[PDB]
Amino acid sequence: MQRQFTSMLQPGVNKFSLRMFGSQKAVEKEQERVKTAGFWIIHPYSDFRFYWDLIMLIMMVGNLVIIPVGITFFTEQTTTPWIIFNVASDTVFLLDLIMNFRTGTVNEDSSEIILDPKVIKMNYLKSWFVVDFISSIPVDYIFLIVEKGRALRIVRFTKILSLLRLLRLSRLIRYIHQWEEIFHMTYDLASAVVRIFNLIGMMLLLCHWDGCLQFLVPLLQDFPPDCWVSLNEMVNDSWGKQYSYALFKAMSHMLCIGYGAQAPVSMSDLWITMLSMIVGATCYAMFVGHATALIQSLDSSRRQYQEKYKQVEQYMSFHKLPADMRQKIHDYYEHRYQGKIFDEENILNELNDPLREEIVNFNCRKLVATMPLFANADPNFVTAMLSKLRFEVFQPGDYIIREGAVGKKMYFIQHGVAGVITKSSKEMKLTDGSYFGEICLLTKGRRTASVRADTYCRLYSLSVDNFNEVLEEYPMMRRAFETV
Amino acid sequence: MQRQFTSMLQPGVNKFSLRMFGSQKAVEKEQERVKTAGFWIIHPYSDFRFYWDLIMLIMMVGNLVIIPVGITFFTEQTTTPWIIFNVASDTVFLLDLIMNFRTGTVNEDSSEIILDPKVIKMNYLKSWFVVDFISSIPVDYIFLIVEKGRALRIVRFTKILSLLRLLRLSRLIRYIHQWEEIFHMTYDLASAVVRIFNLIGMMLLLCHWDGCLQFLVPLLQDFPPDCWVSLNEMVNDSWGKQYSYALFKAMSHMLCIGYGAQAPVSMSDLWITMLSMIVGATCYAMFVGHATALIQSLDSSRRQYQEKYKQVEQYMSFHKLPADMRQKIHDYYEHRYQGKIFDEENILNELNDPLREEIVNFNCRKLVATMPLFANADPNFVTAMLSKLRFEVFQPGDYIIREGAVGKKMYFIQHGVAGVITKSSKEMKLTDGSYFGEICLLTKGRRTASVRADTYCRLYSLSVDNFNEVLEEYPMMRRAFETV
Amino acid sequence: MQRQFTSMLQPGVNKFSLRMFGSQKAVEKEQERVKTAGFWIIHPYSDFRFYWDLIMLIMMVGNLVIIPVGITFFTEQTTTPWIIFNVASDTVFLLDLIMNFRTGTVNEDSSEIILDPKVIKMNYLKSWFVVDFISSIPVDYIFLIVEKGRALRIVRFTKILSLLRLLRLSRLIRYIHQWEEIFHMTYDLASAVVRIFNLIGMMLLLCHWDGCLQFLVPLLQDFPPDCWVSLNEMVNDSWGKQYSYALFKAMSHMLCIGYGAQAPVSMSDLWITMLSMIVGATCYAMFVGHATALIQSLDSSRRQYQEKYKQVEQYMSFHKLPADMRQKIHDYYEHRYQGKIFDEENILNELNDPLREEIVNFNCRKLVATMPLFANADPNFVTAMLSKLRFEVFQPGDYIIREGAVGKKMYFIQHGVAGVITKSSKEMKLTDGSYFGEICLLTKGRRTASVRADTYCRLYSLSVDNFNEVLEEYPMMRRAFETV
Amino acid sequence: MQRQFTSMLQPGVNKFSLRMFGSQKAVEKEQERVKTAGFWIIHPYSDFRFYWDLIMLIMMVGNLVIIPVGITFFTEQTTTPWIIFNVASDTVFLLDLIMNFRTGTVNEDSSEIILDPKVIKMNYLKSWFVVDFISSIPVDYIFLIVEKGRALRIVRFTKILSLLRLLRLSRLIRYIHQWEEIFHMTYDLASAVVRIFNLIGMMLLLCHWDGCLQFLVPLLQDFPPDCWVSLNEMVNDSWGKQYSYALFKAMSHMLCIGYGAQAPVSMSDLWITMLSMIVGATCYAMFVGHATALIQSLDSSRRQYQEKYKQVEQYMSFHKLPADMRQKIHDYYEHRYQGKIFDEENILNELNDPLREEIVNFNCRKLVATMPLFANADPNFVTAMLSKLRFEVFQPGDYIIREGAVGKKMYFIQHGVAGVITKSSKEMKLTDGSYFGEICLLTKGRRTASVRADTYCRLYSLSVDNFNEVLEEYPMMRRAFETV
Repeated sequence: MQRQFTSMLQPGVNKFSLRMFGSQKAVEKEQERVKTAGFWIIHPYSDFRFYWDLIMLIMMVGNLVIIPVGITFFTEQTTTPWIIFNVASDTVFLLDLIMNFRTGTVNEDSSEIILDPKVIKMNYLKSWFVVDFISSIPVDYIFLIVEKGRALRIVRFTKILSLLRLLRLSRLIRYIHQWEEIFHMTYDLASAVVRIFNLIGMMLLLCHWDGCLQFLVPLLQDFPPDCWVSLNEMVNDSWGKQYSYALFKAMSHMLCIGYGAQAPVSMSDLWITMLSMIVGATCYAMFVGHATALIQSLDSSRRQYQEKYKQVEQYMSFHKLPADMRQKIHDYYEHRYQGKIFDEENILNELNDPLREEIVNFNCRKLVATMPLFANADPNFVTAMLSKLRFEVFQPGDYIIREGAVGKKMYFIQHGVAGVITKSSKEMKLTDGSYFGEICLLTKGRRTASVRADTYCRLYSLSVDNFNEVLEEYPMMRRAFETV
Repeated sequence: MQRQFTSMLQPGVNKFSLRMFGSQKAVEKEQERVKTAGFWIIHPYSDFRFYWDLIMLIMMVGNLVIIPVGITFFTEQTTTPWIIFNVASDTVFLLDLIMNFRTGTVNEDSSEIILDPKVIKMNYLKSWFVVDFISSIPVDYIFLIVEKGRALRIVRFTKILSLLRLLRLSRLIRYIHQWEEIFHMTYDLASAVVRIFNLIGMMLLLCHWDGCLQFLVPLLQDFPPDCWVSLNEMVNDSWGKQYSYALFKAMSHMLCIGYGAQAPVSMSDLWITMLSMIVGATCYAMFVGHATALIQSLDSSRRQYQEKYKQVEQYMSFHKLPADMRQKIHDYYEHRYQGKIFDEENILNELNDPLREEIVNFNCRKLVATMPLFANADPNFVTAMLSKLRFEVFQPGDYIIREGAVGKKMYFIQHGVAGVITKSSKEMKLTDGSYFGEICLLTKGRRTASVRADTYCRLYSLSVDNFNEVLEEYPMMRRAFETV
Repeated sequence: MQRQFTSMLQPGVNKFSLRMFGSQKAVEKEQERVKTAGFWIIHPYSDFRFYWDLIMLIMMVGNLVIIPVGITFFTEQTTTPWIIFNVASDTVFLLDLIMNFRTGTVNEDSSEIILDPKVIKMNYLKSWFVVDFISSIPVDYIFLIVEKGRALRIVRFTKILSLLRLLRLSRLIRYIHQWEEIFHMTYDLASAVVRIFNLIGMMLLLCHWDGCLQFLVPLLQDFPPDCWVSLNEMVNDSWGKQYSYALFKAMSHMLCIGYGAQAPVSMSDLWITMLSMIVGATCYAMFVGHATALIQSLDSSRRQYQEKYKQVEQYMSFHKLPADMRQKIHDYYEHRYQGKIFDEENILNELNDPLREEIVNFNCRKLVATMPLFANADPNFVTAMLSKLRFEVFQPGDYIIREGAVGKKMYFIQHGVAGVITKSSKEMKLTDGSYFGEICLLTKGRRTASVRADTYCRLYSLSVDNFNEVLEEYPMMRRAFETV
Repeated sequence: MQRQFTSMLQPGVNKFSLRMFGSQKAVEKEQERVKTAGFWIIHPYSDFRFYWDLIMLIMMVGNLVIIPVGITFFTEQTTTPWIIFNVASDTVFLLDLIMNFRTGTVNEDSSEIILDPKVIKMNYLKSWFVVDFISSIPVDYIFLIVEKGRALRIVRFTKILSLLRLLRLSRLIRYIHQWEEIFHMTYDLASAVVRIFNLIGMMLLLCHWDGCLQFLVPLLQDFPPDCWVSLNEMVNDSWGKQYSYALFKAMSHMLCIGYGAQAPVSMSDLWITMLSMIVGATCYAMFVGHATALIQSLDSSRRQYQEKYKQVEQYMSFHKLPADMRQKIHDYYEHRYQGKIFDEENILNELNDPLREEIVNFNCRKLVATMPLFANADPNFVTAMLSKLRFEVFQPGDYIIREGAVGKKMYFIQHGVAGVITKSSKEMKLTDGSYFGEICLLTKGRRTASVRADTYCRLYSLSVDNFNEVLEEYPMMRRAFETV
């Protein structure tokens, strides 16, 4: 039906498109744009473009594996079950050429799909059409039709012409990069994990193509007595035995290992070996690079924590701090950050208000709801108050509050025991969920009892500067607390 | 005794657990949670889980080394001293299967142990039970009992079935990663040093397994005349000579070196060689990646210092500063930072108050205690004052204070000689521990003598803005200094 | 003509020079400086220096490829068509020696061209003249003229003397680094892409030189029976067959692959092999390093985004946030940043005012021009206002404004639907380009209706603190809005 | 003389020591500390310790190269010219053992030299004395004296005992790391360049030791017919031919290349080959890691600039900015930063006042000295003023000032032409060194003429907020400018 047929060629309302265009109305604006052409635009983000590129990737990985092998290890590439594969697949890759004249293009420099037919055709014919046409049209069977209008020379030249189909790797690279830019925008794949699998796919393909080339150059020379295929006496081995050996040569030049049974004798086998070493050791260097980037991404937060701590050790050693105090600072960072690197002030500034308020109310509303100041207060005021709490960790023996010091802030216990070392009583061990220093906010005096950490206290603290900064926003609660 | 027996299965009060749950009361809350099941939960952080996984790791590293070798290089894996090892160890790995149906699970996405028996069993049977059961139960001896209900075919198939025990590597990977996540939370091991030793352990194991596989595939084919074992004439060498050669092949494919005495002749030896090259050169790329991450972590602070300084050189060169002044800025950074990278303002903001106050009193109380302003003052006031000191380094010939300039700050000497170049006297060389500019805080006038660095002075400075900011916090001392 | 001839030797008015000196008048000041010498200065940035170094690079890459080969694989380097190349090229490299005595020098430590003839000559004769003179003057043909004033010993020693021409690689390294420092300042090439192509060029050259050396040391020994050239029976193969094999040896020692057909027999072939392995595996390690740096530069922004997000996951897990809220924070970062890392506050502070104002007016003037407050206002006021807008993203179900809350800021919709959930009406779905909370700026009251995100809203927000901060700058508009 | 003899053992007054202790008085305090012991302390930073470790490093690199070779490739290590080297060198390494009982120790955890004799002896005997004593005392000649109190077994065992001298590598590692920690604190060597040369030195040594070991294990077995030395028929080749081959084996296992002429036949040669591959490929992985760290340090500032710019491209693409404006922002960053990364605000905050003032007066005093406001003002006031200048770059066509806009800041031209596009006159092209907007500071009105960039202006700007902030510091100049 024509409505569903047109619907496939437009950018759909889906998790990607509503994130790329930012609203379902901006998606509809782009659909209403695509409706300008006489079906002569399919959008780069359309379901048609997706499923077409998906069947093109499985078509093209299959074809870029099968074509090197059928051109290299098989006689009679003019046979019915082989020309049926090549005419069918070159039809699919010619439909794909026609589709790219009507396919838009994602202009990264303007963040817009070009999406107009004369602009798409003129940019495409200037960008990639020559490699796409050469790799699309059956130039090998065209040359057989011209030559039928010498047999060993025709079978030589048609094998080189048939490897112009390998320029489908330009489309494989392109359609993979387009669909991976789209899939990062859909699934947040780790960059180095996408990149290592691009390169593992490229290594396997270039290793496979070198594996074919290592036999093809012997074959195009009619297996001279000084090439490895003749020296290994395997010019008449099965296509699979030959391919396995030829691949093993290429793979040994790739993965940095060796040769076949001998160093190359003939100058063409020697130069194809050097090319395959250059391509191979380039791939393996590129793969050690991607493996390194993968590894450095996978522990990146732990690596950044230990880099940050090493700057604490550099601070400690610059100031020549005693080993007893350096151990105290180490044990502080171990309890304050738990080996995790973040900036709370940075991250909370990157969030919206509702999401700060949800994070803050999950962390701190359980601590504050026990306090008689806040158990009876308005939910909007308490939500504004909890955002002013500063998290503090006190190691055992640290005085959180000292008797006779000015009451600049008051505290709440998330975890640990804090002993109220009062001037005329036994030490009341305030356990997790307790609160203290509360007379600082109401009375503006010096503290009436010291409070010291009896374990590694994890505290939330409320400065009287920040308390008053929030009470200026809620004068109804200010007049209420002023009653007591 | 039942109390001690139950006590092992709960999360203990230890350096890890009191840091993971954050308080001894939150540990007790988790112990009181674990008491819900009828012994049918042991906690993922329990001493039982630890010592069970510890004896499982030494059991499993031993077993994953011994099983490949006994299946590959030995005849008669049905013999008494071999079935005793396999029935005993498969009992231990079946107790371990049963233990995982009652073992909780650390849910990283919620930072909670799942710790309920129907939730643990349903998540486990959906996650890992198939690989754990196949690797637990003696499928090789089960197949011998079924087959006893052809001998060369049975001895072929039972060796492949017996390598289903190698799926204990899933448990080895898991129990190592669990105990290393726990040990980072206990000992702060360097991330890349833990990771390099995971991979060195994995390389040795995969090299050992490839070493076995390289002989096993020849053996399962009954040593055909075109495999390396037959070509090396070593089908009847000792198990140790065979293992050493087979390992050397695998290790040469791993560490990027070569083959045995020849490139592979038979297609199965050729493909097991290609598999071992792919696995091997993958491992070595992963190991160059981890070696690089280890190296970049080990000098990370020096690397970050020289990156920061290179931005000072980029600033100097952007501004086209004279080489004489660039050398002056270099010698300044050399004395100001001593090649150490830190941010004092960032690090002091990450600490608690008691730990800032201890660091500050260690650095600066020796400098300030000589001053007549502070030798007679209250310890709380001086501790508040010392935090306002800013560290400054003056190179020789730098005027710290100029005669007739406004007295915006006053100084204390940590190190170096600063000459008071007075307008009517000889230059009094103020040595380390001296102080100057002190009339700025009391008198609010322009300076009565210039002071210039005669060496690389390291100074602490007290702005009169920050002095007054601290005196507003201690009006009793403000009225006292106002007396003189 | 003398004016055009002098004009080539001065720093031109071009995209590089007007950026290096910063103005066409500072370029003219440097041209007027260069006019001090009697043509005895050509400037390091001059068109003469450029085109001279350009023809010197193509001369020198050609010569450093051709000289090793003609000295190694050819007899009779005293022949007419070979001495014509060497006398012509050594003339060009002697003109280049003379040009460097009159060429200035870019002093990186002062960001100034030294550009005075006695200072240039005295610095050059102290820096590089010995390597440049030895590589310039035909020391090989000088020695033949002295020796004509024994033939196998003369043909030995003249080949070693002729490889003193390979010290032109010092000039190749220098002129490449000078022109790449200039080209970074002209085209912003990716650092690692310039560096990888330096090293690929250096690898190809050192592989080529090792390839020559591997044959040259056999040749200088008159091909002893224990060197690879004699063992391969190829002392009489064509120069191209020999070069291809000798290169293949060197390339296999470089790219970590193997040897020739045998491990080296004679001690000189063995030590040249060890030298070529040390040089080769040094190059390949340097190339894996540059490949890694290239890869880590190419995905650097995605890598930095996933590092930043992993710190959000570390924050979430430190605070033990529920998996439901962690997913909410993930979906927030996905819509707030779209996988892109930047700091808007940092980047806008790095720009000038006109460029902030152009970026801000492109982003926000389409959103504000619908509002009745701003459709009728002055372009300078609106441009000042739009800079105070803060971008906020609200996930579906997030209340942007709550009824009865204080109106601290008002909003504009870039994208998404926000429902006005009014206390006495149906939910008016405000679509993209709408605005709400507008009574907050005029009336200073609590909000009269709640507004909640019905999709992922992308909003611009205007705090009443920042609105009043901008209206203090435009009192004419302040008195106008005070009318309504 | 006893004063000079004692003087060598104390920490001298030198560029390192005056930077490590921070003052010549703190150096004297450490010298006065060292005077506590009865010559039984030499300080870890002393000239004696330096020159002793310097002659120990050249002694020890020589010895750790010569001992493997003399034990491996030479008969009769009991001969006069060999026992003279070993008794002399083992005397030097026994004096060094005695020196370490009186040598202090740099405690990195407290940044103090331990420098007391019972504390030094007790820490040393617990830390390194066992490896130092075993490697110091002639255990090989002790065993010959005991055995003289069987000849092939004695010559076997004495070679293994003599390689206990190779535990001098513990001292080589230690004394290199101590002197490189001291030399970073003296010369600011690039971290990765020091580290790559540690590892190149370690690779050469381990390659040399493997090269010896590869022959030594054959020799200790009396050259069995299945080891490479016997298969290569070279048990009677010269020591140099054997060493060159044995080294080549080890070096090929190190640099990832191959074997000797064959894969190993005997199980001991096979296992020494596997050990040498494990050690070798570990070294090469460690060396690719250090090469990568060296490369990533060498372009680190350019890499950081292109990372920062890529965040500007991520900002531009997140905001979907037009390609015309993205090019404008690119050309802005190219002129604003010139491809150089720094933070001016960060770097100027890290400096002292005199060095900020020197940098600022070099940059800006030439620009301000033309202005009639500042040509007649006091040097202290102008130096305070120039620090308030903010550098701004305006691209051509950018309006710096607009007619009728409020005069919030005034400008000075460092470079470029800015046209005063006056409302009633021809465009006065203000060239480099001019100033404009000057009526903003005196008159507080809207601008009387627009000023637009006619080239890429580089400007210094003075906000009237910052002008008034500086004039509050100099009321004498405030009352003077108030006269006009």
